[PDB]
Amino acid sequence: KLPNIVILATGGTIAGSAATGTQTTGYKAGALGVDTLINAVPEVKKLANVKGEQFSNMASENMTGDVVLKLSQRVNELLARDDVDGVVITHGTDTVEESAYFLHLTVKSDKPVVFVAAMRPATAISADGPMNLLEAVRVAGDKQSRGRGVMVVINDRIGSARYITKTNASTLDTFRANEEGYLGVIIGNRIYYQNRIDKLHTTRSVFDVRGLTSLPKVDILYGYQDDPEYLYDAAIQHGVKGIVYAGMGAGSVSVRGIAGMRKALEKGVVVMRSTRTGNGIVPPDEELPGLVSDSLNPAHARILLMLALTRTSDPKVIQEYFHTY
Amino acid sequence: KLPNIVILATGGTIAGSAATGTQTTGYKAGALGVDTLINAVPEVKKLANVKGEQFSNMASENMTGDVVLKLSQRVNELLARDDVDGVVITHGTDTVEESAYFLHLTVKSDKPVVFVAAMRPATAISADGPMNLLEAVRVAGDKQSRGRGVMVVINDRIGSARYITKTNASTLDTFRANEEGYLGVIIGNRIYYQNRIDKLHTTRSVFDVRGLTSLPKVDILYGYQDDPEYLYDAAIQHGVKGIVYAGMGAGSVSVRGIAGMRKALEKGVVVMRSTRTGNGIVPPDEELPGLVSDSLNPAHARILLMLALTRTSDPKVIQEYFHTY
Amino acid sequence: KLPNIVILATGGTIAGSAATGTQTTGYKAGALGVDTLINAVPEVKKLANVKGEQFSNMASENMTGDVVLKLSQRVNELLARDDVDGVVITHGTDTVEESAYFLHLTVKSDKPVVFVAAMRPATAISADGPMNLLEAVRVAGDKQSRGRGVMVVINDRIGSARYITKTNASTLDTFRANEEGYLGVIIGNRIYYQNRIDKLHTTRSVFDVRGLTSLPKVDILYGYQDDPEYLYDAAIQHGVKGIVYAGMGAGSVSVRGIAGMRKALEKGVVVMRSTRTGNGIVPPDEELPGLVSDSLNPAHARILLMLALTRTSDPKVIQEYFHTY
Amino acid sequence: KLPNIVILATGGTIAGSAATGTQTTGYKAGALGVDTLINAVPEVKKLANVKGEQFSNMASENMTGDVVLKLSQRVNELLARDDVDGVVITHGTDTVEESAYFLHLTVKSDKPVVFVAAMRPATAISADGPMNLLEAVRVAGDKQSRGRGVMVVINDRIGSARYITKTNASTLDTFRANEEGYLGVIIGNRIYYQNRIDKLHTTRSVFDVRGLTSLPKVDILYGYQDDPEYLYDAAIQHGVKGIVYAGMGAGSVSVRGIAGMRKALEKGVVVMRSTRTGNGIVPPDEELPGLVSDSLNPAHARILLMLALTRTSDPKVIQEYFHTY
Repeated sequence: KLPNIVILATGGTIAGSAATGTQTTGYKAGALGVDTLINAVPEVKKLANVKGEQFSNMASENMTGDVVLKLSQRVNELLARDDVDGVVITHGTDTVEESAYFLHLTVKSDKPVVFVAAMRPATAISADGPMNLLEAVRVAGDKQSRGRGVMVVINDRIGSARYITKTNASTLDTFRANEEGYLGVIIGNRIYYQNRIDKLHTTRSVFDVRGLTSLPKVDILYGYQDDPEYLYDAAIQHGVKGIVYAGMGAGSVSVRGIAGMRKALEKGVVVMRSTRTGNGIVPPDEELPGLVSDSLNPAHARILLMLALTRTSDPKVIQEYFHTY
Repeated sequence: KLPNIVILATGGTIAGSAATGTQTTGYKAGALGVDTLINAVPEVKKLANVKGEQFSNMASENMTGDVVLKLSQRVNELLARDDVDGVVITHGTDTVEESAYFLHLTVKSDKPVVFVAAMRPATAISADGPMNLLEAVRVAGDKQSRGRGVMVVINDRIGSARYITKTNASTLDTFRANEEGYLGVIIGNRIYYQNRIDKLHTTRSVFDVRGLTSLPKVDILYGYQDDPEYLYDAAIQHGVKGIVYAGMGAGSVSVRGIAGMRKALEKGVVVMRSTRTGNGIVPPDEELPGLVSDSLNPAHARILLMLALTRTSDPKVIQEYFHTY
Repeated sequence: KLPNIVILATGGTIAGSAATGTQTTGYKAGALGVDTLINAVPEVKKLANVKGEQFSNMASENMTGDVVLKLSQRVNELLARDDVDGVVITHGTDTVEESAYFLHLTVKSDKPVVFVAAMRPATAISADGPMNLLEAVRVAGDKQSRGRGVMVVINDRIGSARYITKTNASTLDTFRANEEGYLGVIIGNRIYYQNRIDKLHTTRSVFDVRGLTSLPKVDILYGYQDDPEYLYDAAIQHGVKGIVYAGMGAGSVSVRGIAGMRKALEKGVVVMRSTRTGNGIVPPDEELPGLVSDSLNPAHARILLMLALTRTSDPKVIQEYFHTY
Repeated sequence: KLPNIVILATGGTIAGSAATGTQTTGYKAGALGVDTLINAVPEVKKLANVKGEQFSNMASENMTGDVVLKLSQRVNELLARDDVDGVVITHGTDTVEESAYFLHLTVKSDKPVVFVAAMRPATAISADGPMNLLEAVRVAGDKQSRGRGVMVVINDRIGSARYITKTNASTLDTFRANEEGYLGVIIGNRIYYQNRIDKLHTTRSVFDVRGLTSLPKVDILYGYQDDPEYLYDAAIQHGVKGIVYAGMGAGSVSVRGIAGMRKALEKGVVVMRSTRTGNGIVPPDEELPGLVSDSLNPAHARILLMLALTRTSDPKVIQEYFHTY
């Protein structure tokens, strides 16, 4: 009795095409339909009773929070059904970490939710998408995969949505969680589970988004030498509810950034200090403005802050979410 | 006879002094004088005849291009002297990669220039700065260190300014070049040189800023889901000469970012597409606006773009610099 | 109020003294007593009521299974007391992964057991041992630390005994688990727990060795081009019960190694195929002789095989241990 | 007008075949002929005028020094011809680091020598070998690739034979040089050169192995708790000329290992202390027996020690080879 798996397609390079097999840059993402992906790796049909559903077909640099919200709602609907055992979501690599972390916080099920992506288009020589998709279906259909939070499967690895990130612009092995590792790996058609994330997610999460149609506006500002105050002013003037700061080092702030953050706080904007570095802990520091992002990178911090702002604007409550989610 | 090494101090956590040995976060960077750093490691007198000079005493999140330019000019003056064999620059960790890469491009000497920094303040239990400084003096004084480009020495490693970056907010081992490795290591009081960088630098660089007192203004804008067009408008309106884009994946651009970039281009602003990921190549793509950053991360790309704009506004010339520096 | 923590000292570089602060590669491991370690970082007394006990004082390349057996027995006796909340074990770095994984399998308590070590001797400039010890006491005394399996704390990281390994001969940051990450990190005097290991250990382990005064003999043989049959013959002749093979790639075997493994199997030895590579899965392959090590590296595989052989010689039972511990 | 490249085939998983696309473990390495590999990627004919030559067809765990000698001799012959611009050598992954380093030391040419391999067989879903082979031909035919030492090309990366190693049993991204990085990368059909290795190789090497048909015998012994003296005795009795020790930590030796090494030294065996850890420097230590391996891992140390012994048994000369090659 095969597991029943929905393959929910959103686009991405995994569905991308170019004229020739040697073109691995500058191709069209989000060009092929979900059934074409399935039928390119028909071994998936040995692992599961699969059903393709075309949710969207875009390059992931164009994925937007209002669309991710709809995606989360659709996945929750699917997983409430007795005839669905898990869902695989085909997505672009550029922003999978954002979409996956959003669903990690908002899907109220222990059934597997497995994002899958590809760094080479479907037409490329040695395209990675076929094996990635096979692995993702294997993970989604395995009873041992339940209760693990949302996963991102690619290049034989299983990453937690909370930790995994695209670390390299262009390589197949780009998805890594340097300090936290992988939840598991898939080698020789077998899953090896290594870790369970020690954070709240899915069925233990407070972030209910049923019925919503919009999310709080959050922008991300970079930290660097000579960083300007005017970008703070511009964000404030355009109505942001939060600013995530991709800070120098451990969320450190220049005199110009401090002035911009104090203006934001005066206007009721929540300021969250993360890091541009790529990894590690931004620790509390009562001498600096704003909250701190724990080990969340800027992209992830923005997603959690948007969701936090659906429930509260209390900085103490938001800070505790950042230490527990 | 021993080498003659100038220790040119700019501040940083290496010169920071907290109230207790356990405080490693929330201390004051840039408090101790250069001679106090030297006198904490009097072993240095066995490696070199050292002289301290106090250039500045600031936390590196406050280092600015106008000041970095002065630092480069002062180092050029020092290295023009026959009685100086190399220079060690004590600096904060947060923006050492920016200052070091600027000097890498503008120092007109083959004599060693070694930036050194610390992740723990000088007061801390197991502070790293004492050993880092001893290692940096050993590197700067070794004849085999000549002609290597500017170096960053910390935690037993020798990094090229072009590749090294602070990858972790808070750990001792934060400086890494994941794809390019270290130029060398220092183990057991001995230097092991591994690589020479295959890029132009120092005495083979066209960038000369000895007749300047400031650099062209360049800002950095992040890429993420829902990234706003208005931050492009704000940069344009505040007189930027260049914009570096810390892009999704391989410099990929949303419909909003493309509209922003096209406005910038129409105003004569140079747009340079880098990556937020942390590593790897942004490849050319004629269907997208702007130039591409090769393997330069956003912080490094901004430094090179500022220097490029002192010489040309021809995008073909600038693009070639980004492939060769 | 404060937790009661026993510091059980075995030796190591953390207890080493050299003649100068620059000696980092020629000093003596296992020279200072436990109260000298404690009184050198007296800040531990603010985290715990600490009591030092001198178990041994040796360099860890000389640690032996018979002594590890006694260490495990003593830790079990300490943790059986109601007045002991946790134990920190000071140990050498070279074989901490072996001792720690043994206790991970044999300690019948959920109270924390934290191994700590140092890469520089106690006399070194920027010695790492003081901070590592302070961190280890913090981890051992935190209620959140219970039930995590045995831990190795060093360089601000908390590694599981099952995954952590010494990856570099000589650096402070040598302990890593590349594919599995860290259980947690210690930054700014705060613990950040990231993962729980998804394997059996401690109170859920079958490997009780209380009462033993000896262990099964298990040797490790390397795989390489031209590897010889005669080392298998020698091991058999000297009474091994098991051989761990540090194999080429995924436990792959030359014609000579296969001949040696077949002789061992003929002579009643259990053969376990691991990998020399450093990481990853050795998958089943029924066209090759012997068992497979899953993601256990050679040093860890030897420990598990030795303990397995106190309970069984059944290959199916042993193979399932390797997939679950 | 195109470069002339010989594809010299030796076997490996790149030439492997299985009965289904999902079998990625347990397959037959060295099953397919070189022209089958070429014909799978006729795109190569746009990069180069290629000619296949079948040297051998074996799994690389079975590659032996006598055969590597013949490989080096053949490559030297090919590169002496005006009508050969470079050579691509198809090889198994398990021991490519050994064969490649041997040729790095013995091929007296600046023309590119590029080893290529695959982690999945040619029949696998998302097999890596087609793109790896195209990339290797691109590298071998580019003028910019001359004088770089022997290279290993796989997974978009260009590794030096002296630094690259198989770090994972089973993943596509297994070849890494953690401390030294890659010489270059291949992205979007373009080569990005990053580093030149700062070591002696190829045209500057003293290791002349013309007329030789065999090499001095060198075995590798592991270091671990309870390591036995009798394996040294066995190696001595079997006539080894060298022993490479894959030591605990920084080549550290137990009381038993010391006794074994002193027996070996008394019989005129050269003892070379490397590390089992995976990375880094084994520093000199006059209180321990034998020589030290610098940053060479055990597999590379054995290759260099064998070749060293074709010139001398003087331990000070051999030590200097280990610091310079």
